[PDB]
Amino acid sequence: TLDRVGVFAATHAAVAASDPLQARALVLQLPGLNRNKDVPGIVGLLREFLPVRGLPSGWGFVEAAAAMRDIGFFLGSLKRHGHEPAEVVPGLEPVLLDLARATNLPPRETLLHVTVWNPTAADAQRSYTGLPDEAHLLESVRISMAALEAAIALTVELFDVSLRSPEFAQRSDELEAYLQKMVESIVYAYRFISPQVFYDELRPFYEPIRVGGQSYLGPGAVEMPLFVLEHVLWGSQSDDQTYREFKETYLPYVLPAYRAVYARFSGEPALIDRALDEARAVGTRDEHVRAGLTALERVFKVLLRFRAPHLKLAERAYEVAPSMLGELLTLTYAARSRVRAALD
Ligand code: HEM
Ligand SMILES: N[C@H](Cc1c[nH]c2ccccc12)C(=O)O
Repeated sequence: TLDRVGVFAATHAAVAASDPLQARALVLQLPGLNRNKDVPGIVGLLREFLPVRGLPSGWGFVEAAAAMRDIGFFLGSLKRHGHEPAEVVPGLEPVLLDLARATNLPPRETLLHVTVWNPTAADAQRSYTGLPDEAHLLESVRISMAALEAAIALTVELFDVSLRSPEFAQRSDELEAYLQKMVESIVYAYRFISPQVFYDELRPFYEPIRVGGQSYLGPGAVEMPLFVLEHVLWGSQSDDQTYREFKETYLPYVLPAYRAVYARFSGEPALIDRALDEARAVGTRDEHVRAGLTALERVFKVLLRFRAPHLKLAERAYEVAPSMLGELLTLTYAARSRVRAALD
């Protein structure tokens, strides 16, 4: 039904199938060492597969990203136990910088590496903790990542579609359907992840580390390129400084193609701004304008159906939540209100 997902899932699978360092059996031993708080052991295990003579010349994006995944779980782990990985693992930093170069991504593991680029099988899936709650956490992202990527494409396409065209309503309805996957992710996360286990056992693995003289944030669904989609959709011309800073903070962590989309739309009115302007010019007596606006409103509804429950999810875990969440929620409500005002 959501036919556009396939190509994105296939691209994810290529990295997930790659094991260029033959590290699968080794990384699977990491959870045990974490449980034992065995820092020398963790370093020792990493040094069993960490390249010491640079990267094999034949590697492309896929191998480099897969290598970063496998090294990456050791990064979050060492930091969890209170150590900067670059400080305790000799020769690690040059490898991380080389892998960053090869992938055009930060010099550590990101959400992509630990979720959609991470194989799904029990005898292959990499994990910090080996806990079922972590497996559920990763599953929650896998539910919606490909759909979100498809949704970014649909949003960019919709940008150039006239509100006067029947296509506007059709594409918006299609966009809504892909975004529904985000809602499904939160339902799954709320049902299957223990807040206590998340806060006490998982959260400590996602702390920032220092590489190349700056700090890089750990993996999180906050790195999902939803903020890029919404930049195009409603946020590009926002004067909200904190919101602007949020986007600029996470921009480095998303795929190069999405950083390019972000740049393309920064100096432009957002989709909503163009659509509402077109509606005032043409009038809502045009049925395609009415239907377009109504369909657009449903896109905002689904975004709110992700964002509101997510805030509850976050609050429950953190009661064992960051102000930015509430602030973004308020901005989203205001965006929807603009669409609703245009229909009155
Ligand atoms: C128990 C599970 C979860 C917890 C505790 C949690 C917590 C948080 C927190 C505290 C933030 C604010 C930024 C930060 O401090 O990192 C955030 C942001 C965010 N999270 Fe989650 N999260 C969870 C699950 C998820 C899931 C399953 C998804 C989607 C698959 C998701 C998507 C996002 C997105 C897109 C943001 C950026 C803000 C926004 O768009 O509203 N989170 N999360
Ligand atoms: N920081 C929150 C919660 C979180 C931390 N690590 C992961 C991994 C996968 C999904 C969510 C999270 C966030 O970014 O959503």
